[PDB]
Amino acid sequence: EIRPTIGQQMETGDQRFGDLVFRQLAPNVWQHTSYLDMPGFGAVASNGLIVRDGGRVLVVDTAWTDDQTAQILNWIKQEINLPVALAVVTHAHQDKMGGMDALHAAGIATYANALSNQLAPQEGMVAAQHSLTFAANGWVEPATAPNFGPLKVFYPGPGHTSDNITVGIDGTDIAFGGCLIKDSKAKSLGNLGDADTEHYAASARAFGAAFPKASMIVMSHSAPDSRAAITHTARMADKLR
Ligand SMILES: COc1cccc(OC)c1C(=O)N[C@H](C(=O)O)[C@@H]1N[C@@H](C(=O)O)C(C)(C)S1
Ligand SMILES: [Zn+2]
Ligand SMILES: [Zn+2]
Repeated sequence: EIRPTIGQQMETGDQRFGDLVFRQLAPNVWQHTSYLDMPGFGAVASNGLIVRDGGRVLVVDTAWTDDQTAQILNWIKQEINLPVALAVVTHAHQDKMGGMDALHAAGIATYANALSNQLAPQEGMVAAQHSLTFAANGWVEPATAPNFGPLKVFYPGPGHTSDNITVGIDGTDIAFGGCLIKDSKAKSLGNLGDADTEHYAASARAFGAAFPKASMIVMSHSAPDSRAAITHTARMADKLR
């Protein structure tokens, strides 16, 4: 089994498939986990989501690479056997957008914050094919997110990056914080190289308030946690100001 240097370990309830791990979170929701080997350091796990919505599947975040992302699509075909309608990617970093070309080669419609698409070329990424825009309170403009089914996209403000977005899964008690949110026992906020240290705490709290009844908080580099992940992340971020 895969034992990453950074990221949750494999536990009961995880399925290894190729180089990835998949974990069912709800009857219609799975977490995908992929690993980037860094020289001298070992593997860094990154998580995203797969959601079944009737006769189609929706994806949140790519894997770190195109080949890993193709493996996610192969898991979906094996385990669910339904077409992927769209993917939402949650900011212009490799862990979230590194596999765009695999989605595009598969014919999957891709969506990201307009700002992520504008930043992608600067970050060594390929832009999504569609841009999401947001209201002044963070909620996505619905005409930009057509036919998103249960995915409720919210821009919480600058934090981990200026472009980070989050996704609630309507009809469940799950919300996805991506790299913005760290787990309740984390010692650090991760890579702050692109972060907005002034606004981070408010942005973490705004994610909590956008999805006030989400009890299972999914994030990029830890196992799903309680809402203490949100509150702890904000408390860490209070120290940055
Ligand atoms: C353009 O992106 C990259 C290029 C090369 C290597 C990378 O990660 C090792 C990445 C890249 O995607 N870096 C991200 C980032 O900088 O936020 C990752 N997310 C961080 C986080 O959630 O705190 C991390 C797990 C410490 S690294
Ligand atoms: Zn990032
Ligand atoms: Zn990350």
